[PDB]
Amino acid sequence: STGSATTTPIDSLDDAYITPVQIGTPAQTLNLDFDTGSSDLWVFSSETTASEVDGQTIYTPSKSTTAKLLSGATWSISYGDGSSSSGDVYTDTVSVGGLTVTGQAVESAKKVSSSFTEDSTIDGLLGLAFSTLNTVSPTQQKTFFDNAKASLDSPVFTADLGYHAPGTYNFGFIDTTAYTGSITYTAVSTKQGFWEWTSTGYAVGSGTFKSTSIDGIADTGTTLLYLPATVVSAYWAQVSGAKSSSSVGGYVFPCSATLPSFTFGVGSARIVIPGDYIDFGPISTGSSSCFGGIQSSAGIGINIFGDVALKAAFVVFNGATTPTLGFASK
Repeated sequence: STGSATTTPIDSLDDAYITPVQIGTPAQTLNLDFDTGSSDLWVFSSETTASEVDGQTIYTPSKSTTAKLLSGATWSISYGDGSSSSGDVYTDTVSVGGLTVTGQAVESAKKVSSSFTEDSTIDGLLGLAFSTLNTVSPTQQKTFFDNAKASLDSPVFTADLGYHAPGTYNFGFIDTTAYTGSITYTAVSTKQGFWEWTSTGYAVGSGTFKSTSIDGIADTGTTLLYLPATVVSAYWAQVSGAKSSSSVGGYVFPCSATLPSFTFGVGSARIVIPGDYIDFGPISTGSSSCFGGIQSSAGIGINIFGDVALKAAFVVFNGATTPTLGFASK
């Protein structure tokens, strides 16, 4: 089997991407944030505290003839941005782009933190990291990809995120028309539960490539590119007037600037992020200070190849017995 679904930016900045997902019988379509940095499929629901729902579409398990309570199971998750959610668990039929999994754990939110409430466009998350990170207790549950894998034509999914435009998540096949050149594959460590890999270095603009190992994670659920402070300082030093602002919480730059590109290495290959992809717009409405798309990871504990980096590439998440990642230009 295969599946193919379009993913759409939630706003004019590409802050996140939503993909329609069919849950239950008859289908209830919710727009989920596909997140290769976490491993829980959770939704706003008829069980979510009413004051914490503000415009989201909700899953109502009592209206699904295939929903079953997973008795005794609870979940609770905290994300790197400080947001969180928790609740109980149903199993139900879940389909993405024509690919159907029966018996998928659908984590129903009883509580969500303010950032989820405040984002009316995201009805939940669909985790695509390794199932060892799933938070369901006392019986850990499998991701949608883990459940679908055996049925897929090939045990892979691909992320093709757009810049200010829709893109595609494919399951079970590699669309050879969606990228240019060849795909370069690179080793993955699953020891932390992430799609963790080592970039071979970087360049700023037209500058020379610096060969240096940068361990980080491919994370579709993180907006920006978070890299070591040395790398980030070298980038912003090329932008007149750019500075790190403690009050804003990262590097800012004059909105009048033209940003240089940023290149990262994948083995001997190179992925170029155009300068425009690094512009996240005014820090507040009407400001002439703009927020940078490359930020320091020094306070995180891990480097994160988020959407800023991934949307410059066609990315293969290869879930073979020994997982690997593939990157191609597009």
